[PDB]
Amino acid sequence: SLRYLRFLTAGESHGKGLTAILEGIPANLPLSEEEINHELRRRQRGYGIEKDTAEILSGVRFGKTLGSPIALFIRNRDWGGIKYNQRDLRNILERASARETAARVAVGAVCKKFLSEFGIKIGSFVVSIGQKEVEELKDKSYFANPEKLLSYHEKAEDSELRIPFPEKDEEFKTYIDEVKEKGESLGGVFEVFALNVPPGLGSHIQWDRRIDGRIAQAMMSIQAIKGVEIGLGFEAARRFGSQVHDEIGWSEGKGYFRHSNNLGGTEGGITNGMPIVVRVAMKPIPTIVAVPAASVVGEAMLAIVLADALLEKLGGDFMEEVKKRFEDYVNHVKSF
Amino acid sequence: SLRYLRFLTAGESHGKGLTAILEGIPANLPLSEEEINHELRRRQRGYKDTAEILSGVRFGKTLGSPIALFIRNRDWADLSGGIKYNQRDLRNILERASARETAARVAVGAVCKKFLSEFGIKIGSFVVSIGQKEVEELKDKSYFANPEKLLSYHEKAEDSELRIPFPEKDEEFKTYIDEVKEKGESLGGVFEVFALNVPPGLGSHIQWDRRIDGRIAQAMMSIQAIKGVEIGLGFEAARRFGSQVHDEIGWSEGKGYFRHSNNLGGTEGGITNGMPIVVRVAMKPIVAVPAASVVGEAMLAIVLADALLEKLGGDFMEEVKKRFEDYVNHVKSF
Amino acid sequence: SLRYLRFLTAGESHGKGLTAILEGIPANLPLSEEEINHELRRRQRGYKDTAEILSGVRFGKTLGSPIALFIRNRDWEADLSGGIKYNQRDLRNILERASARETAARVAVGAVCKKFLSEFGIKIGSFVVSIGQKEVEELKDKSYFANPEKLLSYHEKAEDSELRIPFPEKDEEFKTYIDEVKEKGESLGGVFEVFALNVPPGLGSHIQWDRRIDGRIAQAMMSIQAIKGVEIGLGFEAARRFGSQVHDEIGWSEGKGYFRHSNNLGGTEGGITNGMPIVVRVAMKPIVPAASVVGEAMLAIVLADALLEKLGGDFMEEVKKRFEDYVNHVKSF
Amino acid sequence: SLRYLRFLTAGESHGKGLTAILEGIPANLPLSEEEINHELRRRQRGYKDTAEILSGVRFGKTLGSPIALFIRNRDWADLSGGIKYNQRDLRNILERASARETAARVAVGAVCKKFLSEFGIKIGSFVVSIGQKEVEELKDKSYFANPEKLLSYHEKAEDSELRIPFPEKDEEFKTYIDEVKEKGESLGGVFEVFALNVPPGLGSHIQWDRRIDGRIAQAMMSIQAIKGVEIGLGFEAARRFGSQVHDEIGWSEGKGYFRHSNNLGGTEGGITNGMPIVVRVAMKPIPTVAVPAASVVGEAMLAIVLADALLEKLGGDFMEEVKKRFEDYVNHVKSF
Repeated sequence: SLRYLRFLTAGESHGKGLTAILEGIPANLPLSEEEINHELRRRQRGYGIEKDTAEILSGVRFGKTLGSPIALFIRNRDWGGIKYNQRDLRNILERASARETAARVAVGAVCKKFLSEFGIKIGSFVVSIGQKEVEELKDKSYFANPEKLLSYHEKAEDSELRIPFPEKDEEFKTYIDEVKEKGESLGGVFEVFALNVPPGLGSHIQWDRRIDGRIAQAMMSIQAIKGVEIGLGFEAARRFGSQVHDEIGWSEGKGYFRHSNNLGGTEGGITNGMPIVVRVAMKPIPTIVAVPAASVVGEAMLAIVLADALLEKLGGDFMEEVKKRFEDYVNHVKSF
Repeated sequence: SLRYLRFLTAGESHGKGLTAILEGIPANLPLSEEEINHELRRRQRGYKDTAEILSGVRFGKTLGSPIALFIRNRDWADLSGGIKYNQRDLRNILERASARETAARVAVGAVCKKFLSEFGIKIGSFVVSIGQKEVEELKDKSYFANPEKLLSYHEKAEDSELRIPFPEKDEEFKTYIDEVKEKGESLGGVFEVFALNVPPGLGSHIQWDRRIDGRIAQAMMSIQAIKGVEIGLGFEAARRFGSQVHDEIGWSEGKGYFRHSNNLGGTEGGITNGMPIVVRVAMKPIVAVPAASVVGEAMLAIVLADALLEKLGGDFMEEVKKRFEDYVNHVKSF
Repeated sequence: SLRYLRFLTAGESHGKGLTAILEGIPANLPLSEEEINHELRRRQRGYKDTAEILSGVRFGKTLGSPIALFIRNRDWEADLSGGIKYNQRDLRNILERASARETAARVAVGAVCKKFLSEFGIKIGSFVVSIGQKEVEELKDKSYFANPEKLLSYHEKAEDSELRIPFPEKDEEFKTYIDEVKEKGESLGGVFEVFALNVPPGLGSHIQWDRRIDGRIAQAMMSIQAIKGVEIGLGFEAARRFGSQVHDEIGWSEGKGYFRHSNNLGGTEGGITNGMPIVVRVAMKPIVPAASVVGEAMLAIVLADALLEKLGGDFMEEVKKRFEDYVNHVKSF
Repeated sequence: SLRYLRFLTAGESHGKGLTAILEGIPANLPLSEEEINHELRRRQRGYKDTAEILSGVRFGKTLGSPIALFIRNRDWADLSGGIKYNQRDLRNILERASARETAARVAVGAVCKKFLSEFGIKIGSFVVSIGQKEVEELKDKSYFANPEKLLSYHEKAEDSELRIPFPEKDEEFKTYIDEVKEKGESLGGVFEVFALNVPPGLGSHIQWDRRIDGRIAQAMMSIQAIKGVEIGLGFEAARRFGSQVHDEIGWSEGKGYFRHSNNLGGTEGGITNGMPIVVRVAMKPIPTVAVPAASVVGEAMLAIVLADALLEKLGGDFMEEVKKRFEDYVNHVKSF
């Protein structure tokens, strides 16, 4: 459950389409269908007219948000059972199917646009598919390196499997087919990150306000996701406090920061100022690798949580107002 | 957050005490302070604490009104929180962020456990690793589908000083801990929490925030020092073939639907499937993992009590239990 | 807000159309676009509108998933406070969403809740009680608040009235008066009453301020554009009379259980419904028949929410069975 | 209900006492038990209650954490509730339903009032009628647009044993009441609660549940015995012509944009307009004169709603932060 933003999605996999209504994004935010469609396209190319497109039904005029609810519709074009008493599990799968994640990505696309206005960037990349892992990423020191993270995301965009090293593509494509010929499905793991998130988002005062918990629900709620780690995660539970602890640093023109990021950008339920890093595990599908698409949905979920948490801290009804409060707050952080 | 129950905790680590208010538990539920104190003691034992019921209970039974609890303090997030709340006197945040707050959580959880027991639902847990030392016997997770095994591990854990399923290894672990403590070092750990006899159908796939897996993930990860959470096999499942993770569906007269394995941890597509709910939680170093496991039980009880009430609704046990029976028969007879 | 149901509406007055998403209605509830349009039309006559079901319904029945509706604004070919609030220099951006046109989406959502409610024998209706200084005299005495037959009858006649007044015969007196005031540079507001029949006792709760059914109905009604006043039962009049005068004496009978001899309380006691007709009086300031139709929708939403809150359930059969078990429990208490 | 603040109250009429937890009040707000007790006393005189702060306050200031309050119970409807919760002993319902619960609401309301005072927002009320007897001088509601008059009526009311704006009429009302008492009768009443210096922009028109009027209506109508609520003129406005109801808009250099009258009650289109917020509340006869006490609870409820709406608009975790945003916003208002 979000604290500031509100949204609902609807639609069955084989129905007229998917509908979503997002409320809470401030007024005067430049927003276009192309920005939304771009994200929908990344998710589509993650499974391996046909292109998903969203039509804005309200909330936007002359390229800017009005401040009113934003409604989107995604045509399908190709146009549980016990709990709801549905003998035909089709009615259950229709709505359950990962088809619904497309609406999540559309809502997330709006949140990403909102976040970018504050210089906040979200990205991701696959680190393992089946038993084959991206060995270059076993050392997690890059969790504290914005340039590297961004670098890996950029390369993932040039990968048919969204892996940080496209050259490895052919190699991975081999292992995959080598497995799909044995009538076997594959799972995977990806990492999602957010850069330039100021310290102070989320809160330690109540269990449900902790940023980590919120991130956890958003990620684990994605279909097929069975595991989630913030930063080092389970590996951190096997190490010594000293080999996990992120050393605190400070500078005159920068304020406080950390020398490493094993915590994944959060400390005691609140963001660190360091990159937010989340590791997500997707179990093998059914029985067309889906981990790449999953990672794109992961970015959408993280953008929703962060946009929500940022608005919770800043408040505001129009961009000029929110941006001013962000600037004052960041100034307060730097000089603390 | 929750979908049916509502609660809030308050109090600083070194203040007068911890306060908690829980709303939504049906009326006529036998409840006593000992049942609460029992859980509070298990928490401290994992590293004197009692709770006084201030309202919501009369003649040993809930009135259906809000239940207020107070845990008197006998001895009467840092930095980021300091920046966040403009608190120069850092102790102002550390005070509320302290794991002492988890005591109020366990207090609330205790009431939820009692509620759940009325339906035969049992919650338990045990530590599987501390630092680099793991309980090798528990390496194979086949026991995720075995209610008897899970329960026995919990029971034995209650006799372990570190809540490990094999008390005879306490010295082997204690030596390791004392050893790491010899140096200037702290340790984290990993525990598994489970719920038995939970009916399929809890939670929902209709909306991302209603899926039971996300709700379990938030509750668990909201616990102090927790940095990782898995439902069932977890990250391990992500590395296997589809056929090695799949929990084949089985059915028999009377027993109804069930699964031959539980790599999924008791949930499928955002809803409980009838199998034991199993959650793996990773705690980073700050020893404290045993107390964390107890807190994990409380969080799981709260999420499940909430999910059960969301499905059944009702204002008094008699009413809620009748609905449970009809639903269960509906499940089997499906 | 709501305790079980969840919904959101969107759309600008002159945009492409109105959108709404409703979540929480049980599966297997018969639902058609015609049942929705029926209400949408009643709303317009209060001053075409057609709703397309985009999801949640298959083979005429609800799937249990979210129900999305779209009301296409076919001719697609206040202000200051919102302008300041949202930094909207062009106040049209505030007007487009604030417009009473938005109420159509609320009526569409309400229509679904009405159908859900009807599956339980619960009926929702309304009628106009006054417009300007002209009030319906025959209804001065509020004794009919405890008479389901009368309330239902007044609603029926209203359905034949151009201004939804409970006495079609008075249509001309009202229309004439309206034209007179309209002949001048003036506009009128009005009062209407909304009721719900066959609602069981126990809906809502007294344990927490935000769960009391009276506060929930009040927000729903007052949220309607131009509504400045709301009362449950006698309302402000009850505040003027003596205790013994407003008090609804409790009655009981073998084959009917507990009930009340009068309904000055409007079907609510201490935060809970008491079994009597739920009656709400609503005041709309100048610039009412259409508003009364919106009032029905809002009361349907709140009651459907309160019903599901008490019963739970994911499919009609399940809910209806818990209903019967609950009602029997009430009678034999 | 609320969108920013969160709180819960608990306790039975004759139990050990009343408990409450309020979350969301910013850090560094001066707060003492006497500020709370003062409000608790006003309530008692409306028919020594004292609250004990158990957390959320250190050195006279809020820490930013949840605020817990306990109100001792020294002495340490029913049917519908008895049926709903299957309680054969109707004393189990009366104990919680009892207007005794309002004491907890007033304690919560006190903290909110203090918060609101930091911004110059003032909340008050006064009784306008008891039984068939109403304060004639208040028949004309033109004083809704007069901050000074309203405040005056409230101060005068504080000198009345029936919180009526005209203390001289006390004996007059006392007798009338006494006469009604003789023939074994109970009386209801009508009071008006106002809020001064509230800026335009609180609440929203974008979604039904965000509109300020609706939020005020639930808060008020949720008070025991309340059967009616009006914002401004109310039902009387429904009986008037548009021109004799609408508040014409005026503009000036200072405090730009204002209204010439306040028939609307300080809200329009679901948003506060800067004018005084005025609510008229009707309380039925209890059971088969508590209207003065009811007015004090009405104040607490309006304060909670407004503090929540103000926080919703401003956001913020500490007072210095919230105050600058308020200043900036008001600056935006005056120059719009």
